[PDB]
Amino acid sequence: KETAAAKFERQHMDSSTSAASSSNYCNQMMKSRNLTKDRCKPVNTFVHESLADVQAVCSQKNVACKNGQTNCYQSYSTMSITDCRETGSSKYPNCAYKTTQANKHIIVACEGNPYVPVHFDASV
Ligand SMILES: [Cl-]
Ligand SMILES: [Cl-]
Ligand SMILES: [Ir+4]
Ligand SMILES: [Ir+4]
Ligand SMILES: [Ir+4]
Ligand SMILES: [Ir+4]
Ligand SMILES: [Ir+4]
Ligand SMILES: [O]
Repeated sequence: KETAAAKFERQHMDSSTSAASSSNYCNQMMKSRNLTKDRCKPVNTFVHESLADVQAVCSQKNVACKNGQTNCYQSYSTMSITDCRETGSSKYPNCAYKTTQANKHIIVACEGNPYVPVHFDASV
């Protein structure tokens, strides 16, 4: 089975490029990272920072997760990200996305030993 931590890297980590280079990006990346398999996943975010920078967030600002748990962490600095958001006309299996680059703080849920990101909660 895929670990939660590896799933986070697959769904949210793209260190290779520093900033989007779009409008292709979300369409190819959602596809290539297996996020258009079961459904068109409506929203997803990719983080354009080193794995180490993102992992470090687990020891930064402790905040409440959206689901009411306490194991979420907000990055002290903003990070280069890309929000992928399905279009109104997107129909499975041909999943269509709008690519939006931004620099924002990320919020991630962390667990396990080692204590690493396992879910992307939000950006702010
Ligand atoms: Cl496996
Ligand atoms: Cl800010
Ligand atoms: Ir396995
Ligand atoms: Ir890619
Ligand atoms: Ir800020
Ligand atoms: Ir996710
Ligand atoms: Ir979880
Ligand atoms: O910030």
